[PDB]
Amino acid sequence: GKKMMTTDGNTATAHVAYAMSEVAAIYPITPSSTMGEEADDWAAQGRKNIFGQTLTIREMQSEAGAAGAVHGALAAGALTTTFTASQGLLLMIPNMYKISGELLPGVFHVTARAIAAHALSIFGDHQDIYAARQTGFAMLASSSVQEAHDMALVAHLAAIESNVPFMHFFDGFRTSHEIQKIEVLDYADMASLVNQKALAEFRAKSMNPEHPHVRGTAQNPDIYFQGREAANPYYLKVPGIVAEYM
Amino acid sequence: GKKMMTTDGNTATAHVAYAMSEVAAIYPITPSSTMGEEADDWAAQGRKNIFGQTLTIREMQSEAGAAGAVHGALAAGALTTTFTASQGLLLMIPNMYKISGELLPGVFHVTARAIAAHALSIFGDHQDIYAARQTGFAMLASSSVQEAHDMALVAHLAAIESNVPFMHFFDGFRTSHEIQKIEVLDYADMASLVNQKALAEFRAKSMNPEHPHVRGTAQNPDIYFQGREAANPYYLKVPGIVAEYMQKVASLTGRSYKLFDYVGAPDAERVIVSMGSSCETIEEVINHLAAKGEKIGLIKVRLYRPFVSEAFFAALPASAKVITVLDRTKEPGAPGDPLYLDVCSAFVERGEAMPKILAGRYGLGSKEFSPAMVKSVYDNMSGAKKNHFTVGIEDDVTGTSLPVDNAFADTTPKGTIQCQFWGLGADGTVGANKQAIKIIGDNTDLFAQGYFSYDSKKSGGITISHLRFGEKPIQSTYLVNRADYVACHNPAYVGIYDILEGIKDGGTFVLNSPWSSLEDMDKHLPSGIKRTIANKKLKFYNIDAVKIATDVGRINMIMQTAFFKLAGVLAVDLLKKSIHKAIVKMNTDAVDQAVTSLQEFKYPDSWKDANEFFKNVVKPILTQQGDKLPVSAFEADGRFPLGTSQFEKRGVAINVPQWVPENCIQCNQCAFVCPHSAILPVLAKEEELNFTALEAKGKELKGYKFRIQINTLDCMGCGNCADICPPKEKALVMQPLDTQRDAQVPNLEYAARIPVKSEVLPRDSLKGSQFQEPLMEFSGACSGCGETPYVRVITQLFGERMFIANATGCSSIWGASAPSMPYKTNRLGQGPAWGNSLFEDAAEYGFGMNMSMFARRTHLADLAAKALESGDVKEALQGWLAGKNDPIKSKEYGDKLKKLLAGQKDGLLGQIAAMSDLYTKKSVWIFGGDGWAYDIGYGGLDHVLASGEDVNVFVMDTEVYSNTGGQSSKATPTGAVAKFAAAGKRTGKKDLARMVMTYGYVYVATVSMGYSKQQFLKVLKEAESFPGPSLVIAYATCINQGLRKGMGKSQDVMNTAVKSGYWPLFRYDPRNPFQLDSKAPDGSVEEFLMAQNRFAVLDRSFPEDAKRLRAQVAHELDVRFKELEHMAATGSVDFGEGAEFCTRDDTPMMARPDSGEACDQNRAGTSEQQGDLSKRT
Amino acid sequence: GSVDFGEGAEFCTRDDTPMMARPDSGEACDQNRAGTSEQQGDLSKRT
Amino acid sequence: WGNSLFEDAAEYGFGMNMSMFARRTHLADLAAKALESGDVKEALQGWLAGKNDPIKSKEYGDKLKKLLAGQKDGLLGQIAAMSDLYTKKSVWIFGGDGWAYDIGYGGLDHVLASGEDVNVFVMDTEVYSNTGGQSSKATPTGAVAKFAAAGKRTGKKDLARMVMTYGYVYVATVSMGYSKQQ
Amino acid sequence: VSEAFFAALPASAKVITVLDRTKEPGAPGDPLYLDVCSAFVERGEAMPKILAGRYGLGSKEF
Ligand SMILES: Cc1ncc(C[n+]2csc(CCOP(=O)(O)OP(=O)(O)O)c2C)c(N)n1
Ligand SMILES: Cc1ncc(C[n+]2csc(CCOP(=O)(O)OP(=O)(O)O)c2C)c(N)n1
Ligand code: SF4
Ligand code: SF4
Ligand code: SF4
Ligand SMILES: [Ca+2]
Ligand SMILES: [Mg+2]
Ligand SMILES: [Mg+2]
Repeated sequence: GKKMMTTDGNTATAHVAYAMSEVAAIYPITPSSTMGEEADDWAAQGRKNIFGQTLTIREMQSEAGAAGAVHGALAAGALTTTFTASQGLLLMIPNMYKISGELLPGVFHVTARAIAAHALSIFGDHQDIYAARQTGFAMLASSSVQEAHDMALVAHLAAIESNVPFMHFFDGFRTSHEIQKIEVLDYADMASLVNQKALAEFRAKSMNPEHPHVRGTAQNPDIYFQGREAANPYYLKVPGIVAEYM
Repeated sequence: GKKMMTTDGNTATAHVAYAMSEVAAIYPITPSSTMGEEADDWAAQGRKNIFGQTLTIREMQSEAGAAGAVHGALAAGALTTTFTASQGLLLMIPNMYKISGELLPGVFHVTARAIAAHALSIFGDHQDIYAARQTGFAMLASSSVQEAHDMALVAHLAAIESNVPFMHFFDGFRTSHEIQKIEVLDYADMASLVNQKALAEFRAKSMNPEHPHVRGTAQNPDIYFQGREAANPYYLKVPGIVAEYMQKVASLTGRSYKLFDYVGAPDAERVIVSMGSSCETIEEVINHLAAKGEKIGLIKVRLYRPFVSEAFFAALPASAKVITVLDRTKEPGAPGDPLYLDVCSAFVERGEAMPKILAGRYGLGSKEFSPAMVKSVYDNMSGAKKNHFTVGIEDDVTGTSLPVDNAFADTTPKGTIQCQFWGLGADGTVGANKQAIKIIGDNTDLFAQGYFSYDSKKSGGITISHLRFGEKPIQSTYLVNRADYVACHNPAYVGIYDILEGIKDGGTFVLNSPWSSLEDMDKHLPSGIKRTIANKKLKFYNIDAVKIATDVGRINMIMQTAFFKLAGVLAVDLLKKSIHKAIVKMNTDAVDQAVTSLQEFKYPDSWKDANEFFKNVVKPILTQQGDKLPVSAFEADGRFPLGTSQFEKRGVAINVPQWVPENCIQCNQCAFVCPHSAILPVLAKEEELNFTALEAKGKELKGYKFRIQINTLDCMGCGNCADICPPKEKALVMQPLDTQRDAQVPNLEYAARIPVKSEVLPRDSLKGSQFQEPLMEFSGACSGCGETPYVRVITQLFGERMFIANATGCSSIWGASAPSMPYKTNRLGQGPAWGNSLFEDAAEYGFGMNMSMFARRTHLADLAAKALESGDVKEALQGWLAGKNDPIKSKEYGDKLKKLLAGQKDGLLGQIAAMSDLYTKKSVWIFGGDGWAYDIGYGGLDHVLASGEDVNVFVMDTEVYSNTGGQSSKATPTGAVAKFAAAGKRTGKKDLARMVMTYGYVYVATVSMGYSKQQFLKVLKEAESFPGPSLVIAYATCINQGLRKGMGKSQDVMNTAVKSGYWPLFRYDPRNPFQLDSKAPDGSVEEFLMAQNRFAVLDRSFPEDAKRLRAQVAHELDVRFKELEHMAATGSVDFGEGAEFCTRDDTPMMARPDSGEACDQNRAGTSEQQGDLSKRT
Repeated sequence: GSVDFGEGAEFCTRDDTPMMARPDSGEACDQNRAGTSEQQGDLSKRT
Repeated sequence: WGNSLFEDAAEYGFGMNMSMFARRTHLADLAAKALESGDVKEALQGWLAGKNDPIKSKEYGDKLKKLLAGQKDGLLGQIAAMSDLYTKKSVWIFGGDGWAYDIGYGGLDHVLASGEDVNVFVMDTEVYSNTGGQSSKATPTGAVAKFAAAGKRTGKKDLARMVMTYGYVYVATVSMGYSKQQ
Repeated sequence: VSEAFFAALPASAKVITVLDRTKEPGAPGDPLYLDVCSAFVERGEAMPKILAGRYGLGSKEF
C-alpha cells in the first residue's frame, strides 16, 4: 500500500500510531507536541484507524497524567499510545514501571530530548531514553524518517503480540523535524499485520466487571519476589516477536 | 563524643542529618517517614544542629515537592537534607538531575524500598536506588545501624566539601527498623569535622539579589554540550573527598571504612560483591566457613557512584578466580543488573585477566537472605557454576533458582541468645521487647539486636519479634530461625501457626494458656506441638498470665518477667526499677506472682508417641508460610482473584453482638453501618427455612420471614451496630465470643445459602439497599474503620458494573493486601473491577478507564449501526443503541443481544457478539483518601474532574494520612495535632469541595453516614446519574482520630460532626443549582473536638494555644457555613489561519510543517498606525 | 512544642501494620475489639 | 533569578523562603548573642526589632555593614560574614497559565496554603503560549486552540476563586491595560 | 540480545567504539557501552578493544 509523502519524523510516526491505536493521552512537550497535535487534527477531521474508528485523543494536566491515563486505557482493554520527550519521560517512568509490571501492551513514541541538568534544553540526545532502561519497556530506535515509520509499525505490532509495552524513540530535532520524502503503507496493509488472536486475548484479560480481578495489590516479604519473577517468559519471547515482525 | 544508644536505622540516620542540616523538606513515605517525624519531633522540642539552631522542617504535597524545596533551599544557600523511599525517589529523580547539574551539595537519605511493578510493596530492595544512578548524585551505602550513622556523617561532610549532592541509602525494614545498640558521636565532635572554607564558599555562590546570577537558562545546540562537560572536575574530586572523610571520621569513632571493603580470606578464590545489609549476613557466614578452612570472602561496596575501579581493585584479592555480584533488583531484559554491569566494566577497562563473573538476584521485597542462601551462593561458585540466578525463591517459570539447603547450623557467633516472641497485635509484646532491649542495653555490656515482623491485618494481626543478645556484635541481619527461647503470647496461635518451627534442642518454650493442667493441655495442645515438645526434650513452661493480671487488678509485665527470668541473658532488679521509673504496686505484684508462677510442666512421655485457590495459596500465605510458594502459583501480571476474604474466618473480636429478635424494628441500619459486613439481613420464605426469624413488615415484605444473622467469626467487635440500634431496649447486645460462636457459626453457614431478595425494594432506599449483596466484605480495616461502610454501600448500589481506580492509602491496604481480597463476585459473577495504580495518579487511571470504555462502546455502536442494514436482532440492536446511555435499558437490551447472538462468531454479528462485556453501561469510580484528593493526586483529580467526562470520585476524607502513621494533610483542620503539626496545625482544611464547585459543571455533594443514611444514598444515585464529573466527600473516622469512647461511636461521632457544623452536608447540582441538606451549627463544636484525642492532647500540652485554636475553628466553621447559607438562599481548524498577524514565533518550540508562511510580525506597528504612516508619506 | 496525638488515649491510635511502626509504639492498648467503653461497662455490670 | 522545572517552580520558591527564614533566624540568634560597643548594640537591636520591615531592615543593615567593616573575629565577625541577609528579601514565583493551572498546580496550592510569606504572580495568557499554544485550563469556553479544534467546552480554571477559599491568602486580579494604579 | 549483536558483529573486528549521546556523571561508562561490555564479558571469547565516546549532546552537530 506504499504511497510517497514528504514529511518529518513526527508525521511519519503519528501516521502509524494513529493507524495502530484507538486511545491516546498526550501532554504537550517539545519536540513531541507535533505528533499529538496532528493526531488530534486527524481525529477532528475524521481519519480512521485500522479498526475503522477515529482515534480518541485526550490531553492531560501533565505527562504523569498522560502515563496514568495510558495505564488506565491499557488496563481497560484499549490499544493506547502516547508521545513523549525528556522531562515528560522522566515524569512518566514510575508509571512505566506499573505498565511493564502488569504486562500491558502500550507503545510510547519518544522524541529524544536533553534532560535539564545545568540548563533547560529542547534539543536532541538520549539522556531521557537511557533514564528509562529499568522500567521494563522494550526500546526500539529509528535512524531516519523512513525508519521512524517502519519502526513505529513494528513497535505497535510487537506490543500487541508480546504483551510487553514498547518505547519507540527517534532523535529529536534531527528526525522529528527533518523533512524527507518517504513511502508509507496504506492503513489496509498495516491492518493485516495485526495478530488478531493476541488482540482478542488482550481485550479478554483486561479490567472488566463481568470477569473481575484485583490488580495493584500490596504484597509483603513473603510473595513479592515470586510475583516479580513470574513475568520472565514474556520478556524471553519479545525479541523473537520483534524479529518476526521486522 | 561517643555515647551509646539503642536505636534503628531511622534514628541513627536522623541523628546525624539533624546535626548536619538546617533545612529539611520531607514527604511521608514508608519506611522513611520515621526520620522526618523524629526530626520534626526534635525541632519542636528544640534540639540544635551543629550550628546551634533548630532544624527547619517542612512538609510538602509530594516527594516531587520535597525535591523541589530541597533544590530551592540549596540554591538559596542553606544546608538541606531529605528522606526518601521508592516511589518518593522515582518522583524525585528529575529534580535530582537539576540538583547535580548545578553542583548543589544536598544529602538525600534513602531507605531502600521496592518499586511497585506487579504490586505495591513497602519492603526493601535496591530498585529505587538503582533507578537513580544517572542523576549524577554520589551514592553511599550502609550495611548496619552503626554504618548508617557513620555513612550519614560521611555523606554530609563530603557533600559540603565536594559540591556534589549525595544519596545515602540503607536497607528498608532491615536496617531502618532493626533495633541495635550503637555508639553515636556528640554533636560537638561532628561539628569539628566540617570544612568551614567550603561551607563559606557554598553560602557565597548561592542565589542572592546582592550578588545576582541567572541559573536555569535555556540553551541551544551551540553551547549545551560544553555546559554539560564543564562539571567534570567536581566529580573527579569527590571520591578522594569521601576517602579522606572516611579517615577523619574513623579517627573519631575508631571504625575504619573504605570505598570498597574486603572481609575474609586474603587468599580467597570465591568472592561475593554485595551492597547493603546483606553484606552483614554474608560476613557472618564467612566467619563460620573460615573456621573450616574455606577460602571465601566478600567485597562490600560503600561508594556506588562514582564507581572507582582503583578502590575496587585495591579491595579485590588477586587470587580471586570467580566473583558473584549480588543485586537486589530486577531489570527486565537488561543484560545484567547495575552492579554486575559496573564490575564487568571495571574488568573490561582493566584489560588484565578476567575472572568468572556471575550475577544473582536476592532479597527482592525484603525477601529473606539467610546464611543458608549465602552458603548456596558460595557452593554455586564452588562447582556447577550458574549465571543469572535468583537465590531465595523456588523458580519454576524460567529455572533461575539455586538449590538451598535449610539445614545450615548456627552461624551466629557463640555467646548469643535468640528469642522469638509471637504475639497478638496491641497486646504489648513489641513494646515490652523494646523496653527489654533498652533495659539490657543501658544496664549491660551486651549488644542487643531486635527485629519486628508485623502483619497486613490492622486489627487482630499477629506480631512476631526476633531478639538477639550477644557478647560479640550482632551481624545476623535476618529473621531468627533457630531460637534459644520461644514465647507464645496468644494460645489461639498454638493451632493456627507453627510456634516451634524455630525452636532448638532444649529451647525454653513459654506458653500463655488458661488451661494450666495436665489433662487440659492434653486436650488443647495439638498433637504436632506435643510431639515436638516431648521429642527434642524442651523446657515447656505454661502460665495463665490473664488470671494473674486479673487478680492483681494487660499481660505485658508477666511476659516480660518470664523473659527476664527464663531467657538466660541476665533482671528482676532491672525490671522492677524500670517499672518504678514509669499503679506501681500492682505492676510489681504482677512481677512477683509471675516469678512464683513459672514452673516446668512435667509433660507426658506418650507425647513423643502421640476455593481451591484458597487451599493452595491463600491458606499457606495467611499462616506466614508462603515463602514455600513457587513462582508457578502467581500470575505474571500480578492479578489476584476476588472473594478471598470469605474463607478467612478469623475470630479475633472479644465481644460479638447478639440479636434480640423481640426488640428488633427491622430497620436495616446495623447492616448499613457495619464496617466489616458481619451483619446479614436474611429475608426468606417460610418454606425455605435455633434460626429464629421474624415476620418481615411492609407490603413488599409480605410472605417473608425476616432475620438479622450475626457473622460471629467475621466480626471485629467494634459495636457500631449495637450503638446505632434504634430501640431503647437494644436488639443487639455485645456478648463474649466464646458464649455466642458455637450457636451462631452454623446459623451463618446455613444463612449463606438463602437467596438475596434484591427486586422487592429499590436499591436507592436504605432497607432495600441493604437487601442487596455486598461486594466488599471482610476488609483488613481497623475495627470500626469509618471508610469501609461507605465503599460497601457503594458496591451494594453499583458493584455489578463498576470500575474502581483506588488511590494509595488505607483504601488500597485493606482493599487488597495479598492474599486477602475483600471484594467479591455476586451470584452472576459480576464483581467490581478494582485496580490501584499509584498514589498520585488514581484519577488519571480512572479517566483512562473512562476513555477506553468510551472508545470501545463507540466502536460497538458503529458495528451495531453497520449491522442494522433478522428483525428481532434489528429491534434489539436499535433498542440498545438508543438507550446505551441508560444502565437499565442497556442492561436489558444487552441481555437480549447476548441471547440472540449466542455462538455468533462470523461477520459483523460475530464481531458484535465478541464484545459482550461492553453492553451494559459501566460506572468507573475513583476511591481515595484525603491525601490523594487533597495533596498529591490533586492535580490529576482536578483535571479529570474538570474535563467533563462521566467519572465519579469518592473521597474518604479522614482528615489525615491515615495509612502512613497519621501525618498532617491539607484536610487536617485548624488546631489539629498530627505528625508535622505537633503544636497544632495552623492552616485550615483544604476546601476541596468548594474548589471543585467553582467549575459549575461538576456534581458536588458532601455526605456523612452517621448523620443521615438517606442523604448518602440519594447522593450516590444522583452522582452516578449525572452525565458529567461528580465529586463526593465523605466524613470518615480513623483510629488515629483517637475517639475516646471508641470506634463504636463512629456513626455517633459522624452524626455529631454534622450537627455542630464542623462537617456540613450540601449538594451542588448543575442540572439554584446549590442546596444545603444540613441544618445550622448547634454550637456543640467544642464537645465534638474534645471528644477526639487529638484536641485532648492539644489541650494537655498547651491550653491557651488549644483554646485559641478551637475558637478559630468554631469561628471559621461558622463563617464557612455562613458562606454556604449565603449562596444557598437564592471538526478541525487552527486558530492561526486567515489572521492578519502571526500567531506563531520562529522559535523551534513553535515549529510545524504547516507553519512558515510569510506574515506580519508586529514589528512595523499596529494596522491603524501603519495606515496613518502610509497616508502621511 | 512537641506532643503526639497518641499519648494518654484509652484506645489505640496506631495499627500493627509495618506502615505504622515507630520505636515508641508497641505499648499495650485496647484495639476496639471488645466493643465501646459504654458497652464494655454494660457487659461488666450484667455479668 | 532561577528556573527549576515546569511543575516545581512553586516548591523551588518555597524552598528559597525556608532557606532565607533559617539563615535570618540564625542571624537573629547571633545578634541576640552579640548584644551581651554601644553603637553596634543600638544598630543590632534596631535591626532585630525591625527585620520584618524591608525599609527598617535596609537602614539598619546599612548601619551594621558600616560598623562591622573588616570584622572577621568572634560573634561580630560571624554577624558581618553574612551581610547579604540584612535586608528582608522578597521571593517571587513567576509562571504562566500552564504552570499555575495544570502541572505545577499542586505545588503552587501547597506553597500557597502553607502560610509562609511567598508571592506568586500568574501571567495568565489563557494558553500554553510557549509550546505552540495548546489548550490549558485557563483556555476559556468556546476558545479554539490545540486540542480544542472545535472550540473548548470547559470553562476557565477558576484558580483565583480556588485559592480564595483558604481565607489567609491575599488574592487580587490585575490588568495593566485597564488601570495601572490598581 | 547478544545473539543478534554478535551475529551483526564481524569476527575480524579488533577495536570497537560505542558512541553514546548521554552523560552520566561518575558512571564507569554510558549505558550502551556497559551493554556491549557485558555482552563481551558473558561471551567469554576474545575481547576486542572497546572504547566509549560522547557525541551530539543537546542536538550538537555530529
Ligand atoms: C508518591 C508517594 N508518596 C508517598 C507514598 C506513601 N503513602 C501511601 S498512602 C499515603 C497516605 C494516604 O493518604 P490519604 O489519601 O489521606 O489516605 P488514608 O488517610 O485514607 O489512608 C502515603 C503518604 C506513596 N505511596 N506514593
Ligand atoms: C513536565 C513538562 N511537561 C512539558 C513541558 C513543556 N513545556 C514547557 S513550557 C510549557 C507551557 C507553559 O505554559 P504556561 O504556564 O501557560 O506558559 P506561557 O503560556 O506563558 O508560556 C510546556 C508544556 C515541560 N517543560 N515540562
Ligand atoms: S439496627 Fe437493631 S432494630 Fe434495626 S434492623 Fe438491626 S437489630 Fe433490628
Ligand atoms: S458493627 Fe462492629 S461489632 Fe457490629 S458486627 Fe460489625 S464489626 Fe461486629
Ligand atoms: S482509615 Fe483509619 S480506621 Fe480505617 S483502616 Fe485506615 S487507619 Fe484503620
Ligand atoms: Ca457522573
Ligand atoms: Mg486520610
Ligand atoms: Mg500560557
